[PDB]
Amino acid sequence: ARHFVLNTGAKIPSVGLGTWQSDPGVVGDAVYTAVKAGYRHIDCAKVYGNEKEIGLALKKLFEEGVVKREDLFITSKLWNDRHAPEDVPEALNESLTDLQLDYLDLYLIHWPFRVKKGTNTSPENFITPDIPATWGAMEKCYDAGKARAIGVSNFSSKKLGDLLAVARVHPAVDQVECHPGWQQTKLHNFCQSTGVHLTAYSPLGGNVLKEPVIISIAEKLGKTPAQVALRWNIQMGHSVLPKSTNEERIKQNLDVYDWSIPDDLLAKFSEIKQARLLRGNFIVNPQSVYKTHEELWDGEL
Amino acid sequence: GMARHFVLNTGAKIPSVGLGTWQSDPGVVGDAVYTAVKAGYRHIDCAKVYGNEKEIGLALKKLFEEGVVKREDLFITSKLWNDRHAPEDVPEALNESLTDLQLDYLDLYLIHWPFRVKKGTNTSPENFITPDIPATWGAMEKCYDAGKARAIGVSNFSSKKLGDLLAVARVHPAVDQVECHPGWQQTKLHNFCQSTGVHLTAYSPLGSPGGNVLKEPVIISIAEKLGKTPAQVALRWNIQMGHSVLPKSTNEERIKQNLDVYDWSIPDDLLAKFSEIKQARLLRGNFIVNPQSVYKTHEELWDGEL
Ligand SMILES: [Co+2]
Repeated sequence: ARHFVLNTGAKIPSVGLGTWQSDPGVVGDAVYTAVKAGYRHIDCAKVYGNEKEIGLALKKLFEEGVVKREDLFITSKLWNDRHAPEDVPEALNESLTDLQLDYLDLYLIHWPFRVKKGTNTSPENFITPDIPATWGAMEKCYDAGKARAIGVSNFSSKKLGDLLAVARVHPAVDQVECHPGWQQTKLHNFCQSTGVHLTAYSPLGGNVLKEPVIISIAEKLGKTPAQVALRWNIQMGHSVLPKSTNEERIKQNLDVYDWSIPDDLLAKFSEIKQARLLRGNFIVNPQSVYKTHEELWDGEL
Repeated sequence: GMARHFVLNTGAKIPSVGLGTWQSDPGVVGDAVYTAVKAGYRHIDCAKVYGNEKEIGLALKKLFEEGVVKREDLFITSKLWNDRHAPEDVPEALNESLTDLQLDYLDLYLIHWPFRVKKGTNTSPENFITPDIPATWGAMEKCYDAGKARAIGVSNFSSKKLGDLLAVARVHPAVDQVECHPGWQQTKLHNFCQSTGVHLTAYSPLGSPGGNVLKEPVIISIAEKLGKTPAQVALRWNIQMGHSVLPKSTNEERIKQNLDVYDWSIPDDLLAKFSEIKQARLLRGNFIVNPQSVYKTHEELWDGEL
């Protein structure tokens, strides 16, 4: 245990560093610290604006010889305003330019949601998605070698299946919120049935680490609650993207490999009440194709 | 060419008109197969459940021996019946079909229904076994890998069930063969098949006279205006929508008329009038809707396409 195998044959390291929009230098320093600590997987997104900063940190690691390019798994994501087929490869080339990379290991449709190119999330900018057309352009990016794998994020079982039905190249990954407070059992089983890998974002939830079931298991096994929450996801077969900028916790978040949650304690995760934390309010709207949260998540709520 | 063939997702060509076979009395179907191929049919559609594959195989042997046609010129389909869905039973059923047809390969092999009973039993509740379509499909895929079925597909699958299978399959179903005719136009599944690259073969393309599709006023009027028979109009409609058709005609003259569906067309204004024909599914699947079936309602079987 340290990798999962994608439907392309490629290995995805089971722990990656989740990134987000932060003050200058914060994410670049975290990426450097994480890779030095042993991380081999960095998850990015163009909408965070910080790909240039991450690219400088990767360049620093390469130049110091900490790792080589082929040692790392680098993900980024296509934002909602670049869904038009002609815009997809251009957006990927911008992410590659900023990361100073020749290819991504994984490129994801960030949301099943579309706005006009160059506009913000506001109802005058909403365009009905055409996921098959966007995917056809993702496939060309994959065929061209610019993305070793292509996938999606925030896709329900239903929307993932709708895409699998029309695709030539199967989505390799569905990256979704997943943690002991939102265990995604339906989508997990569906991903197993289709060979799609589930990557858990927000794997630490932060009330989730306060759950008595997690604190108790942590005490019994001599691990932190975060390590228990991360290990739970890995034992379910999911990669995880903990976000942290503290060197000590970055290193602890990696120690999730050589110990296991025993069956008796694993059973207790069914006692944790379930709630989706990132509900997607920003794209649920009377003028959105998703007028309710149930429409966006297809009942997975 | 001008829709004389359609291209499957395997790249193989399927002739757009084939002879639909059925369960008859000895000799009938073999004669029709011989007569159809002599008249120009290049596509013969069979099913093991009808028990007549040996008779069809003798007609094909006679066609090959007389030099009317070679094996490579014909597109031959058969189907896996509901009692052979167990993965061990799938290749054995295909080999029985091949043995009876006296063929080394089928051009197309279909799951006949999304439904399963114990091997060798009839459709009664005591014999039902919950389907495992992905597992059955996995065994179909092995037959495909081995070249015994050059294409594999399904029959009587709703858009939802076809989509559910497409999402797990390594080899995509090449065909969904369904009832489709002017009285049951299958617009939802037609659109879905286009979206997924699955070919739609229309069975009962004349509405099964042996009905009333051929007596619809819209069809009669279009037929008069185009100088063709109501049957030719019905068949041309399906072909113009991009579907193959499997008429069951045994009469030699109607068999030959069924091939005259290519050098003329239905104009855009008359095509629009097909919307006026009342819609009703004729093969409703009553035999597998049951309190003990996975399909408690007809709506569950057809996923709303009713
Ligand atoms: Co596929």
